[PDB]
Amino acid sequence: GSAAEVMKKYCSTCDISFNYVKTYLAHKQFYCKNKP
Ligand SMILES: [Zn+2]
Repeated sequence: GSAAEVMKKYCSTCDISFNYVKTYLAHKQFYCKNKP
């Protein structure tokens, strides 16, 4: 068994998911609340 576990469509820090990858992109861009 490989310990891959993929999930590039869910911002754990925000606690949300996005079916569309484009959403996750635009999210981490300037939509995410991951302020410095
Ligand atoms: Zn986020």
